[PDB]
Amino acid sequence: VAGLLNRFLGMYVPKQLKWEKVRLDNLELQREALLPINVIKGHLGHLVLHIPWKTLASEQVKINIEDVFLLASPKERTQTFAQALVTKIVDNLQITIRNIHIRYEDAISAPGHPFALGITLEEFSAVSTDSDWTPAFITSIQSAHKLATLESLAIYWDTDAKEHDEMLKFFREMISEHQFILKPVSGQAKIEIDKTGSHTVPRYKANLLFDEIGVVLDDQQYRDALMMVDLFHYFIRHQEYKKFQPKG
Amino acid sequence: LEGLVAGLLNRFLGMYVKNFDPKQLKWEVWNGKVRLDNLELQREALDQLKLPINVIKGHLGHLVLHIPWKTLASEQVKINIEDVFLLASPKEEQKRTQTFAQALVTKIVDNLQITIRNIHIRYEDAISAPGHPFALGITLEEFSAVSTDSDWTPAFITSIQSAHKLATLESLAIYWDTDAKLIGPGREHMLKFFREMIASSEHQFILKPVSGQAKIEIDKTGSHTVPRYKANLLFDEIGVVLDDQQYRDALMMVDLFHYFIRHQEYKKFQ
Repeated sequence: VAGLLNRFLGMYVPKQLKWEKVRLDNLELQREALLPINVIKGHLGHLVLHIPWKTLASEQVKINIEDVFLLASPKERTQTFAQALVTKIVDNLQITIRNIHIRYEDAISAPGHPFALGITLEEFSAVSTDSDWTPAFITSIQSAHKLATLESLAIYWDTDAKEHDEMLKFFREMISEHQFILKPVSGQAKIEIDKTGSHTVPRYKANLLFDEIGVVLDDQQYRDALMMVDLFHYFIRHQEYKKFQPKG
Repeated sequence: LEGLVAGLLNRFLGMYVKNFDPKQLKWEVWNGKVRLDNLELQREALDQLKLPINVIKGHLGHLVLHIPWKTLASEQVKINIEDVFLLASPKEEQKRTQTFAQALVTKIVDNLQITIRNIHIRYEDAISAPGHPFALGITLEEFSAVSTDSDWTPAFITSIQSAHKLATLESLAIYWDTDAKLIGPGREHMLKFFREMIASSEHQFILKPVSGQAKIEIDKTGSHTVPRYKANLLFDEIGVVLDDQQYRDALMMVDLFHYFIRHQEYKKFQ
C-alpha cells in the first residue's frame, strides 16, 4: 500500500507519509515525468488522498487535487495480489481536481513569432457509476461506467505573446482578455469502457452533453491555423518524424 | 436582371455539373422560380477543397431556387436541395458589367437562405491501408443556413462590418467502416445504396445522430480588434463510439487527415 504509493510518487515527484487521510502541498514534478514536451517547469499546489483503509473494498475512495500547473516546450504471488488490489481500488475511485492550467509555449515553431498554447480548467470530477449512470460503488467485470464533469473548460492560443512565487500567480491568474479559442464551457460526459475485449462491442462509448460552446478565431490564429495542424500532428505522431532527423 | 442572373447561373452550374445543358433549368414564368432535377457532378467538383480526392459519383436529386426579382434588393434568395449524394475516392499520382455582376452576386449570397435535405457523403478508400479498405461517411437529415440580425432573428440584412448566419443541423451522423465493402466506380446507377442510407448495424458510427445549432458571426472589416470568426454551438447529447477495429486504425487516420490538409503544398509539376 504505502510502499506502492511512495515508490510511484517518488518518481513522478517520504517518511512523513504514513498512509493512515493524507495531505501534501507544493509538490514540484520531475523534468522527466513523461508527448515530446520537455517539462520546463511543473508544479502541483495542493493534494489530498482520503483512504478508508479499514473499510476498503466496500466503499469508494477519494482524492482531491487543488492547484496543478504545467509549463512545456518543444525539444531537440504477492505482486498479483497487489495488482488486483490496485485494480479494485482504482476501479471505483473519485478524483476531484480544481485550478488546472496546462500552458505550452512554443518559440522555435513559427520562428520569429513565438506563441503560447494553453488549456484552462478550474474544476474536473470523475466518478464511477452503474449501468444506468447513477453513481455507485459497483464492482463489475464486463464494462466500466465512468462519469466526468467539466466546469470552465477553456483553451487559449495567442500569437505574438511571451521565481516560484511569481510563476504560480502567472499560471493561476488565467481562468478576461487573452485570445481564447474556446470560451469557458461546462458539461458532463458519460464514458463506458468495455473490459470483455469482445469484438462485438465497442471499446469506448461516450455520451457528452455540453452547453453553449463558443469558439473564437482571429486573423493571427487563422493565419497560423495550418501551422498549428502541423504542430498537433507532430505531438501525436512524433516517432514517424524521427527517421527524418539527420544522421550525417 | 433575369438574363444576367440566368447566365451567371449557367457559369456556376457549368463549373460543377457534368454534361450541363442550359436547357436543364426549368423556369416558372408565373413567379420566376427555377428548378433542376437529377444533376450529375464532375470529377473535379470538390477541387476548391484542394484535397487529393476524386468524385467517382455525385448526385443532386432536386434543386429549386426562389429569387425575388421585383423585391430582390429588399428580400432574400432561397434555395432548397434534396437528395445530395457524394461518392469520393482518393486520387493516385464591360467594366461596369463585371463590377455589377460581382456586387450583385455579393448581395445574393450575403442573405442566401439554404436548406439541404437527405445528405450522404461517402469516401471509399482502398489505396491507403492496403488489404484493409475502409469507408468514411457523413449523413445529414437536414442542413439549413439563414442570415440573421445581431439578435439572431432571420431578416434581410446588409451590413458593411458584420455578417450573421444561423445554421441548423438535424441528425448529423459520421460513420467509419473498417474492412468495408466498397461501392467502387462500378457504374451501377450506388443510387440505391444511398437510398438505404435515408432509411443501423450495417455501419460503424463513430458519431450517433445529433442535432444542433450554430450561431456564426463573421467580420468582413479585417480589423485586428475584433475576431474574424465567431461561433456559438448548442447541441444535443453527443454520442461517440470507437470500434476496436477503428481504434487500431486511428493513428493511420490521423496521418490521413494531415496528409489531406497539407496536400496543396506538395504539388508536383511536370
